[PDB]
Amino acid sequence: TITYTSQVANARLGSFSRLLLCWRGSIYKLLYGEFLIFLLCYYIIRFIYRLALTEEQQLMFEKLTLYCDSYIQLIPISFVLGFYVTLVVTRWWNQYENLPWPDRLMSLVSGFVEGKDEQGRLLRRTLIRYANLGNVLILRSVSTAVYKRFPSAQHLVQAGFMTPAEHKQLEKLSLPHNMFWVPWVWFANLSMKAWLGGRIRDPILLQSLLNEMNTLRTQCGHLYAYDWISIPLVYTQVVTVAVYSFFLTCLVGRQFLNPAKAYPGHELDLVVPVFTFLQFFFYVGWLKVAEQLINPFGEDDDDFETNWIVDRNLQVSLLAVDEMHQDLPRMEPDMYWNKPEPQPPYTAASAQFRRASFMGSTFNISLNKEEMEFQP
Amino acid sequence: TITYTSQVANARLGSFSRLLLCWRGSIYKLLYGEFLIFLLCYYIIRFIYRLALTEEQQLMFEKLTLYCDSYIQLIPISFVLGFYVTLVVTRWWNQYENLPWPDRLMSLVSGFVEGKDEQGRLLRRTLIRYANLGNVLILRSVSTAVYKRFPSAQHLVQAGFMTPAEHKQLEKLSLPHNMFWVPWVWFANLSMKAWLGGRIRDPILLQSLLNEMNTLRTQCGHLYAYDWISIPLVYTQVVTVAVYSFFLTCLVGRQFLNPAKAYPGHELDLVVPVFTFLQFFFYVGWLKVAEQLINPFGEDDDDFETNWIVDRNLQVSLLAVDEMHQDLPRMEPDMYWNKPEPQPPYTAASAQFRRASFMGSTFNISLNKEEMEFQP
Amino acid sequence: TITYTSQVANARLGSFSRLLLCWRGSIYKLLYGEFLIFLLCYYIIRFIYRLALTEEQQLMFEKLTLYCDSYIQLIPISFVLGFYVTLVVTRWWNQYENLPWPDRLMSLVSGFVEGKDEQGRLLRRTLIRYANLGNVLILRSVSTAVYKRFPSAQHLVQAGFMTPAEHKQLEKLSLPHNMFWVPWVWFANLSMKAWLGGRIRDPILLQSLLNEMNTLRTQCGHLYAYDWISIPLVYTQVVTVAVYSFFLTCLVGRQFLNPAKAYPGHELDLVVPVFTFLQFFFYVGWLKVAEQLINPFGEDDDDFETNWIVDRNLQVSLLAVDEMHQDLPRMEPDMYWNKPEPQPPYTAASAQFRRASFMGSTFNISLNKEEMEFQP
Amino acid sequence: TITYTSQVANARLGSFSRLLLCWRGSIYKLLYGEFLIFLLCYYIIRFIYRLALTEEQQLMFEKLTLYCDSYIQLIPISFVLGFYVTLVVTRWWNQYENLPWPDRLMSLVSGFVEGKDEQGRLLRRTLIRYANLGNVLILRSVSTAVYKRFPSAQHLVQAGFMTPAEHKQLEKLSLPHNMFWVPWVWFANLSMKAWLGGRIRDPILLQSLLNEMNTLRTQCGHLYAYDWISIPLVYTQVVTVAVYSFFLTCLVGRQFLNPAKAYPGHELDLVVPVFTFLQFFFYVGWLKVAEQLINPFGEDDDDFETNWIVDRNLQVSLLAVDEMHQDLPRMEPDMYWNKPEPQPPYTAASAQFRRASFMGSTFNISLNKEEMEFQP
Amino acid sequence: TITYTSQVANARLGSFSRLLLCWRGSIYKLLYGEFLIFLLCYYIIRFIYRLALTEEQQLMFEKLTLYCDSYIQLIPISFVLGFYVTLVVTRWWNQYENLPWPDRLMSLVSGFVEGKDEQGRLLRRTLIRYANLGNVLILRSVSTAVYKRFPSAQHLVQAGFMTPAEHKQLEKLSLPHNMFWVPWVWFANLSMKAWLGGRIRDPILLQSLLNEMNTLRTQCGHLYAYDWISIPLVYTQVVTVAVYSFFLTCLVGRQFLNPAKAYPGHELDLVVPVFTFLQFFFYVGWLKVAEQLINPFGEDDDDFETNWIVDRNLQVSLLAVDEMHQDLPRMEPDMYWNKPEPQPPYTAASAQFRRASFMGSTFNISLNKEEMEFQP
Ligand SMILES: [Ca+2]
Ligand SMILES: [Ca+2]
Ligand SMILES: [Ca+2]
Ligand SMILES: [Ca+2]
Ligand SMILES: [Ca+2]
Ligand SMILES: [Cl-]
Repeated sequence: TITYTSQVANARLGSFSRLLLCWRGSIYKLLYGEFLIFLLCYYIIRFIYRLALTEEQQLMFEKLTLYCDSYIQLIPISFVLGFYVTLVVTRWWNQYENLPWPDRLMSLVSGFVEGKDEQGRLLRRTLIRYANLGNVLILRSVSTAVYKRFPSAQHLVQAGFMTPAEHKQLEKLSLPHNMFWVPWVWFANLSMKAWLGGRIRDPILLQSLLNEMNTLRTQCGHLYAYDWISIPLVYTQVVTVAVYSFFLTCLVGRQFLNPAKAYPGHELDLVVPVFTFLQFFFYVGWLKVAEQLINPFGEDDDDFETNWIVDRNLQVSLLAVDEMHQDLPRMEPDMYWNKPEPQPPYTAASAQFRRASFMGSTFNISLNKEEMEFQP
Repeated sequence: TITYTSQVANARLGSFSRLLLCWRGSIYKLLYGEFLIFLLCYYIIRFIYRLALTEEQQLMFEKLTLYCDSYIQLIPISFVLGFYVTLVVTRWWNQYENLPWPDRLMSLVSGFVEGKDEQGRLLRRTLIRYANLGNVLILRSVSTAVYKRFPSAQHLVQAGFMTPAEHKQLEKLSLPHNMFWVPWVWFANLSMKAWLGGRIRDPILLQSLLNEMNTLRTQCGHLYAYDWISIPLVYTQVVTVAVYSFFLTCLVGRQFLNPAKAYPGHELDLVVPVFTFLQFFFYVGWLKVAEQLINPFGEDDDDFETNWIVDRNLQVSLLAVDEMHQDLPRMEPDMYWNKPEPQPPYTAASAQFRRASFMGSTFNISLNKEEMEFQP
Repeated sequence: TITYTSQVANARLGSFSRLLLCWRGSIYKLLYGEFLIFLLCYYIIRFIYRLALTEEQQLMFEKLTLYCDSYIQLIPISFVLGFYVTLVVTRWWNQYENLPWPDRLMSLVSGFVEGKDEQGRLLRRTLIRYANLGNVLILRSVSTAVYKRFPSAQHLVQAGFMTPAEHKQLEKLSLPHNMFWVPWVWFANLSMKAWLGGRIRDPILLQSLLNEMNTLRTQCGHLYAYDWISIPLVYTQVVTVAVYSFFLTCLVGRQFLNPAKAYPGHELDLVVPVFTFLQFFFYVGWLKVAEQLINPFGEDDDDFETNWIVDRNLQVSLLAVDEMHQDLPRMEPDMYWNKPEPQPPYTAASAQFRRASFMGSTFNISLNKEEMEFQP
Repeated sequence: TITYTSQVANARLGSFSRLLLCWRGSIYKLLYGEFLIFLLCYYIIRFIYRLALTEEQQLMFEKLTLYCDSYIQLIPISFVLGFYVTLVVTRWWNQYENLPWPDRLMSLVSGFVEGKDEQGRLLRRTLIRYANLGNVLILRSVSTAVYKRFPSAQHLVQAGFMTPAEHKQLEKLSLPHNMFWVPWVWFANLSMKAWLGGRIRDPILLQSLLNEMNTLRTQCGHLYAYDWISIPLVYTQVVTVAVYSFFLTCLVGRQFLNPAKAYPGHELDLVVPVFTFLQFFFYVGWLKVAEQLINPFGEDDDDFETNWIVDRNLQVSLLAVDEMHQDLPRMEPDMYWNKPEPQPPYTAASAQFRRASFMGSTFNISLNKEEMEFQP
Repeated sequence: TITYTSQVANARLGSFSRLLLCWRGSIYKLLYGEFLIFLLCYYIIRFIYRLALTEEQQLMFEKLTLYCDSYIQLIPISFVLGFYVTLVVTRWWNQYENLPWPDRLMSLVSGFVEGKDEQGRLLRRTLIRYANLGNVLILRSVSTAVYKRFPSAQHLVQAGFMTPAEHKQLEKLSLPHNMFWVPWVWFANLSMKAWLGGRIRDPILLQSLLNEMNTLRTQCGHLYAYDWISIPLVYTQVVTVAVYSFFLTCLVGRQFLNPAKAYPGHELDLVVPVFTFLQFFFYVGWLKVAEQLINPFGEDDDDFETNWIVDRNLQVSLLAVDEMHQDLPRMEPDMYWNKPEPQPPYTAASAQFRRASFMGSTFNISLNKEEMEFQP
């Protein structure tokens, strides 16, 4: 993930211009190799046409170049790229929205599962660990970085996400499909045991716990679905064919013909086809947006930081359910204890942001005394 | 389903280029027959024009060819294809999202329905079997592969999805519509019996069970709706007419006229209309995306693997509710039992993915001492 | 509703081509009258130009024809049609999604409302009948077919949807607005009475019943809203003006001028403007998609089968709550009672659909022994 | 709101054509003034060019006219209008979806709050009145028609929406922001009092009441947000600039030059630029769609009928909670009491809508005896 | 936020025209600097071409100018701008929808947490303060204005949002990530303590409180996600490159060549390229829409008023939970106590908005006596 949110907080002069001076996650980094290949092919064709071809061969090549330049169209490519990239971006954000966060679940586990003794600690930690284990089980299934961190279940054991007993239990239950769903059954059964054992005081709290857990399960299932059901290969091939056919045609139709022939539009022979290179940057970068985002769990610069998410979730959830259980700051009257209309101060840098309340769009409507009188 | 997610994890050089070397689920496989027909017709027209037609007939055909090539437009076809294919893809993903998964339901059934005896096993298995039976009842209604697996209800009995008693009960209830809804009524009544019989301890657990079951019912109803309410036939015919009229026009307007006439744009007579073939690939593949996805429960390469889903759901749900009921791994203190800030290790291949936390876009804003002072 | 889902299960050769041989719900049926009018006007103009007009008049008409043919543009029409038809289709599917189904409600009513005696039967049947009565009350408000079936409330009484006592009660409550909401208040009060009377055992079951009922109410309210708040008339008039202005212009700009004048592009005088007719089919059918779908509760071929839905809902709901109440198939051990890994068989026609499980996109990643070692 | 749903029930001959004969909410009513201004300016320019300008001045004006007519483009205007109007229409429907309806809430209040005495009546009426008061408080904040009906809180008191005691309480709580949220706090506290006082029998019923109330609060907050957060002014100005620049250019580039000069495309001097007027109608009406819908709570013909909604909600909710409380029609066996397969009759006008059930797209698949045999 | 809702209530003559006379949040304010730079560069190029260049150099520059003007295309730029700006606007509204409001939570806290003594006041105030503290913690993480108001946690203490004890507790829990989640764990634990202490009477009320709190947590997490996961930098760079390449090309291709050469389209040498400036305004303002909205928590005119939201939320929530707890207006019979059909009056200015109820689109259908007869 490349974050530039702070750089575009305000619409300043050349706001998006400055973003052109970035390398990581940039268009240049993504398409420099393709551009080099295209440039080499273009100039190889130029040299062949200029030197190797004879007079009649050169005339044939010139006729071909005019014919090609006539057959270059940018409407269909723009249409297909726009629609396909819109789909890819929508799926990319949907895949982010299905990354599980244990925050709701950990708050419920910390509040509801009672006991400051070693049994209560163990129970809360085990429940939140089951949540985290399901999450990383799915993430290592779908993310190459997480997989490289945990290439086997024994790596999960060594990293503390799973205990040896849990690993043995998983081995016992082995089915010929992904076992990422098992920690949810474990969580449900352990929560039921906690309720029956008196650690959870009321069944409605148990229902809340299991509802949050099931929300996490639905998110992980959506992650699995996105990993499994790719965008149809035919659509991807169609957009790829459109782009690459356009630029294969450009390789010939954008050659600088010999000026002496004085063909229409070829009067001046510049060596560098600047507009064709700009079109390459535009269209191939538009395609590279999809190429990077189509699988957001790879290792691109703009792909999600799954390993950081795993680490943060583990730390935060364990802290929330273990150290923060029934550990509250002292409850004392606040600064506005007897202030009916609290007005927190503003700093010098923020005083300009003090605003009057918006009362509605009808507030300033003006009516006469006659207009405002109720009729019978 | 053709999965190429691992191949597009990163935006590598020619990432989408390599996908052009795939056959299953490919554009080539989908439109090779249509392309062969188009090619044969094009060259039949070419031979007729070149040999059969007389001088005046050839001049008439040339005038017709110019007139046709003038009347070929790619804006409306791109518009209609983009919108129609977007609709088809949206419905395709919506239909995936309505495939029922018993995972939430099976976790609840495993946790809440109590008893390790043969009655508890039977009750849990029967409930989850009712869920699975409703699912396959709808799937065999909407999926041709599942139907070919279970062409009759007796096949469901032979496959273990339904018992003979359940088959007799279904026959007793026969109405002149699809009976996929019956297992939900059965599930509700059996859950109520379990609660009244003491197997379910609290009515809120019963409400959770029935909420998950009703979610599954809503998904199955959406599957039925998508199977029943097709995209309006008029829209499909409109897009088909657009595409096929375009290429019928191309059959004449893209013929290579005799060079001796030296018509504008026909100076060089290549035999193969390469750009017209590229346009065929592009547009007809764009249409074939919709043709494949319009009914995602057929037998195309990219259609959903419904039979695998049925098998996996049966296995996983039965295991979850029967063997995993109150069968938990030993609960022991974890590796970070007294570690306030757990830091799971990284491998050599994944050390590069260790990241500092993103603290927010306002973290690095700089303010002077005067700026940060509160004003009265 | 015209269902062709089975015909497009697979992307076969000419899959959408075969759909051009359909009449019901087809483009031909929808626009043949408009096409006949357009054809008659076109040829009337042709005959007037060819016979009535004098030499100078013919020259003026030819200049007008060139001027018109120059002023024909297909970009704005495609834009507006695409956006407007997308909106219409979105609203069409939203209106389908708000058709109420009593399946969740009937399952809850069958399970929760207890008693096999005549009072329990009457209570369950009355509750589900209130649901069905609200549904048909709204449907006859919004659907012309349902209205033609039930043109008055006395027709509802004669058809069994409402009792004479309910009709009298509705008459007593008459307000100067649609009374489709009354059965929901009746349902709520009757459910409360059932709970207070001991027929519903716990208030959480009552909350479930009323939640499902309120979901149905929200759907019916959305149906009312779609019936009431039409797509803004100005937008519809704008799209209509675009289409009809385009083809009014075509009536003159697409006339076949006299060849002897040898105008550019008019060298050959074919009598039938085939491309203009194809454009008519395309654009007017695109508009007819919206014309058919703008009100999906009319009597078009592709409009919803509301009467069938009403009948099916009544039959299914009454059967579910009355005959299926606490009437379960015998609960016996299933075929996989002691089979840890059930494998339901495949038929000969379906053996090809047996698939190996997809384990995730990271499954086949390869790492060396050094790469997989945890670092300190 | 202009409702034409009944007029477009079926896709009849010239279905959208007849809608061109409507005045209220029409394109003509919306843009006749702008069209008159444009027409006057166009013909003023025509007269100036024809009479005032000298020969050299006329030649300069002709060169300018050709230059302008060359610089008129309809692609960007169509793009921006389509996207902007799509956004406006989406927000318009979202704003409708956030209009609060007390139907779910009034059903719950009627059912759950017990007591046929004057205290129960007062409690139910007060709760539903708090709901209605919150609704109109927000509506008069955002709707000009409702504001004109209730230009002050004393008008709310005189109209019966608020009591003098409630007005005094609101005055006591006055904060420098919109107070539309207060009735929700009142409702919550009154419901809690009713539960503690025994009028609400179980806390789960209280939770249902407050959930429905909070749904209404969320809708009212969304109404406030839409009133407050306008579509960014820059976007609106951009689309306005596009449209008006297009037609300012047309004012000169669409002038009829003197035929004697025989400029290309100006051979015939018709006085009325019919196509330019059609383009004006199309594009300016497309913009007027957004102009009307951008604030749907104004007083346009197609703006929402907020006053009717307020009146209907008050009447219906008071009737539902007061007169309909525990007032049910007599519960008697229905017409299909012992009819396992009820078949409500059809009228002569509706017999054509009797349909056979759709059994699924796989129903008619045919398989041989060999194909249907299970394999081991 | 620039609100112009009241100005566009009705579609009046020149409704959007008047919005062109606005400065704050306007296109002019956003792009005047870029326009000045573009104008200066354009006229520098003009002067160089007119004075510095020699005859042959001027001819070369003229050929270059024709070549450039030929290579200027507005289809791809419009496509990419439309799609990208649509994405930006969608994310902008989504980010507004995730701004937390404590209204549902404060109503629940006021109702459910009992006790008019100093302990009950303290408990309610502390809970709602935890909600507000979580909100501002996230807002100061994502909003530059809020950060400038609270550049440190000690500023939060000085402003009354946090107590010194809470600050010490936060310091104790410090992890190397954003700690905005801590107040939710605090809230959950304090609510559990209140329930165990008898201040919350039933666990279902506790479940309601925690559900509302968790909704707020989900909103704050979405705010964090939008702050962290920027729109992919490659997409932004692509759109920026498209726009700036277009106008860099215009800098040369839109120069006014010397009339004496009488080049096609350059007959008249006006000094000001008015259409190019209009295109600049259009396209660069379209881009500036995204530039302003890409981060809606900056300090642009149209960015959200986060500081006002924070202040209003604090004031309203404290008032709701402290002063409004069990403080209700006197409950007395309303004005329509015995009025079965209440009709609140209309004013003279609003009498025109009195409407008859819409009874449904099928109300006015006419049928004969034969048509309405049920058939057997
Ligand atoms: Ca990636
Ligand atoms: Ca398919
Ligand atoms: Ca219809
Ligand atoms: Ca309006
Ligand atoms: Ca901003
Ligand atoms: Cl609940």
